[PDB]
Amino acid sequence: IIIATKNGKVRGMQLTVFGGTVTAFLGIPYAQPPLGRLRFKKPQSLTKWSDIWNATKYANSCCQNIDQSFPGFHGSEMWNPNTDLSEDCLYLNVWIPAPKPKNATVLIWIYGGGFQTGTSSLHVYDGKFLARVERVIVVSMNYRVGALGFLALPGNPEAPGNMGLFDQQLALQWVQKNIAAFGGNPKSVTLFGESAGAASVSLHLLSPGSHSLFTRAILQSGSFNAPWAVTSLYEARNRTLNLAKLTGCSRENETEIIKCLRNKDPQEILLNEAFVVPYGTPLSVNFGPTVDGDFLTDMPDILLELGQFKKTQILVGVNKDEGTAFLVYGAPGFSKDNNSIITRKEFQEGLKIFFPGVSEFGKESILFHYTDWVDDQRPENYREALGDVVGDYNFICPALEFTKKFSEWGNNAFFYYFEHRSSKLPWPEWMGVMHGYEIEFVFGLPLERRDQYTKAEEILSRSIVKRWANFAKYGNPQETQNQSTSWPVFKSTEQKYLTLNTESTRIMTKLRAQQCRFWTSFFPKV
Ligand SMILES: *[C@@H]1O[C@H](CO[C@@H]2O[C@@H](C)[C@@H](O)[C@@H](O)[C@@H]2O)[C@@H](O[C@@H]2O[C@H](CO)[C@@H](O)[C@H](O)[C@H]2NC(C)=O)[C@H](O)[C@H]1NC(C)=O
Ligand SMILES: *[C@@H]1O[C@H](CO[C@@H]2O[C@@H](C)[C@@H](O)[C@@H](O)[C@@H]2O)[C@@H](O[C@@H]2O[C@H](CO)[C@@H](O)[C@H](O)[C@H]2NC(C)=O)[C@H](O)[C@H]1NC(C)=O
Ligand SMILES: CCCC[NH2+][C@@H](Cc1c[nH]c2ccccc12)C(=O)NCCC1CCCCCC1
Ligand SMILES: *[C@@H]1O[C@H](CO[C@@H]2O[C@@H](C)[C@@H](O)[C@@H](O)[C@@H]2O)[C@@H](O)[C@H](O)[C@H]1NC(C)=O
Ligand SMILES: *[C@@H]1O[C@H](CO)[C@@H](O)[C@H](O)[C@H]1NC(C)=O
Ligand SMILES: *[C@@H]1O[C@H](CO)[C@@H](O)[C@H](O)[C@H]1NC(C)=O
Ligand SMILES: *[C@@H]1O[C@H](CO)[C@@H](O)[C@H](O)[C@H]1NC(C)=O
Repeated sequence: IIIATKNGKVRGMQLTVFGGTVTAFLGIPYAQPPLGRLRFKKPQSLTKWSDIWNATKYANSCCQNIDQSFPGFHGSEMWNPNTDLSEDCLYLNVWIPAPKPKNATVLIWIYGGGFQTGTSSLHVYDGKFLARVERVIVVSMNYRVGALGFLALPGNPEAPGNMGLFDQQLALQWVQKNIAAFGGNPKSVTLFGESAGAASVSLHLLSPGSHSLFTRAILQSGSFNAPWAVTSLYEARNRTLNLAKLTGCSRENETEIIKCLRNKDPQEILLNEAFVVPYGTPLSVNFGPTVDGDFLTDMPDILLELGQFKKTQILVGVNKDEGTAFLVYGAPGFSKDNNSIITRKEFQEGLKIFFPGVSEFGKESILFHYTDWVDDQRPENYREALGDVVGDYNFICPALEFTKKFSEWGNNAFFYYFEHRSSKLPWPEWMGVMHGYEIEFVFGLPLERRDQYTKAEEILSRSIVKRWANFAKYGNPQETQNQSTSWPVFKSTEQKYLTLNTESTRIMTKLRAQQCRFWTSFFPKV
């Protein structure tokens, strides 16, 4: 119940899971609270305590704007913070099997949310099922988001950028120093994350400071080369300066700008985040990772291309309908409450929403490549084309290109295509297999028979959980016992991938080949 860590004792709590027990330590601090003069700085190391820290409830979530697009609606509100917001939010959680394991492999979760939102306490990130079923240790941390986590004046230690990535890194360090006391093996640590959390995982593969802090990596629906994931230094300074003007903090001393921003209340900073860009989209990442010369030593596309990254195994994948969720956050003619049949002209207006700074030629080229119909008279043609545009550009083609370029330097990579739509999905059926809705299967929520998933979903989640655990423990995402399809390595020539669904698991090749040639080779030119 009580574990001695290098900064003090912590008390956990026992949970009953599937006729067994899991010990949970919720809300262990891993850094000094980044308050006052510490706002916008890299996280500082923790000073010891002599009490017993009671880690028996989730801690505060980091300050963030909330999704208010659909009040009362579970599909959006399940992603909203479920603990108090506070700048005092640098805490982590640990789930361990009971009895205490001897040398357990460790899975560290990094949540997503566009680098502007998210928290480790969400129901769909509950690590107790993985600890119970696979006898791994699960760790998750809160990290700063939005301008409080990623505001940048590159070079200036008062606001250097990437602070939220250094939060993640300091939690990785905490696991290295402390997890053996919990029965974990610090030499067998796998990072996993989704969307911006997966982009974060991919940046830890690039950052020399993270290379000794983990073993292997899992990237669900994200990678740093996605178009939303990295902010240019030009964009970053324009956005910091715009925030200053919107808050009355414009100065000529850049350090004086930061000191003035340090006296604003968190809510004043949050209120102005959306407006630091002239044209926002549903995928806007107003404050995100930058090339800071510290966490990130060079433009990450260069590092990837030239093989400058941790050499290890990776597991990467995407969902069938990544793009559909974003359509109801601004595209005309779309609604979660009807079937969103749109016209050609609405499609064209939708491209303006999603590609505001793109030339007319660029937008025509998207239309040309996505509107060559198998049948001109299917009413859902344009609705489905816009979702695929958004998903292929923002998630699928960057994930495949990351996997290709990473595998070219000699490491085993495994790619999946998740195509099962949750029987409980609160969003409409036209949105299909949405962004974020593989997470509950990875965390084993359908293994709880009391919670209304189908039997086929229980079996799918059980197999995914085993494959993820075998990847973390052994570097190989096989399910070896139940006559399962073998998961081949992804190589840049054959490009084999595994489909995940309740019916038939299949080996396929060259996912989205035609679409990704457009996005990866042509579209970056316009
Ligand atoms: C870089 O920032 C300038 C300034 O942005 C404006 O002021 C901010 C405080 C915020 O309120 C933004 O929403 C404003 O747009 C941008 O310049 C503006 O650009 C728009 C359209 O491009 C134009 O209508 C405004 O008149 C411009 N305002 C000024 C003062 O020049 C600029 O577009 C931003 N982006 C880039 C890439 O430079
Ligand atoms: C699907 O709904 C959208 C959104 O309209 C809102 O939601 C509806 C469910 C209903 O409550 C409406 O009263 C709401 O306004 C519809 O888009 C609207 O379409 C009308 C006419 O084309 C137009 O007046 C609005 O500007 C549109 N809203 C936008 C673009 O945001 C859409 O027409 C509906 N589609 C179908 C097939 O029913
Ligand atoms: C301040 C509240 C949210 C801030 N607006 C953006 C920020 C953002 C969140 N995830 C992102 C991935 C890439 C780029 C940006 C983002 C936004 O929510 N888009 C819609 C997200 C949907 C939610 C409904 C169903 C779940 C799928 C994801
Ligand atoms: C830490 O917790 C100690 C014991 O708390 C026990 O567990 C919690 C969940 C409650 O059920 C409580 O009634 C139990 O006794 C306390 O004795 C101690 O004061 C706590 N420390 C602080 C700083 O609050
Ligand atoms: C855990 O395993 C590692 C190798 O992965 C080994 O070096 C270490 O000594 C082990 N610790 C134990 C068994 O306590
Ligand atoms: C103002 O800028 C100078 C460098 O131009 C810097 O040394 C100084 O610290 C800044 N002012 C304050 C109060 O920090
Ligand atoms: C393998 O199949 C059995 C049923 O024969 C099932 O109970 C078990 O959970 C399966 N294991 C995995 C890892 O899927």
